[PDB]
Amino acid sequence: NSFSGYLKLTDNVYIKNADIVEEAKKVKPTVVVNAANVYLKHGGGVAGALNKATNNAMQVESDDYIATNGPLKVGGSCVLSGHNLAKHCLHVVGPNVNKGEDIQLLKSAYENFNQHEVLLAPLLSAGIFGADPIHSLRVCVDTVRTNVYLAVFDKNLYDKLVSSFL
Repeated sequence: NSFSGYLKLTDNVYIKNADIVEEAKKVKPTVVVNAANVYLKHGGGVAGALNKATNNAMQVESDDYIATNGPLKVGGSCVLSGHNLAKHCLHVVGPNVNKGEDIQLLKSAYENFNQHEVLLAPLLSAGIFGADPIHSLRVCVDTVRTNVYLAVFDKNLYDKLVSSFL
């Protein structure tokens, strides 16, 4: 495939210092993962960046989804269009530690990845969701069995994740 420049961490987990939006635009993967909230309100972080890259089409689609189906659960997911970024977008809700949500739900969140053969993804519950990115990477490695290409925007965090990996 057309994923280039990744470091192999395990048989099935790869990592790169990259902007997920730029990666998606270049590769046009089958599935890109969004770091969603339960309301699919794509205001900030990865979600805000992905939505902006779709010219707000992702938000319009998401609002229709919520109006029909109601909010997601923490740990849950839905598959919507990938618009100009991918064939599909897997919107996955990791726990937000800043809201007091149970970090154990991070494992449930990553289990959604196992329904897809190849994914381009961020680290769940990192960034504005408040969890430790080292822990998120560990849960990813221990949970996901399909092929996952992780994009980490911050170079200092990328270097720390690689150099502390075990």
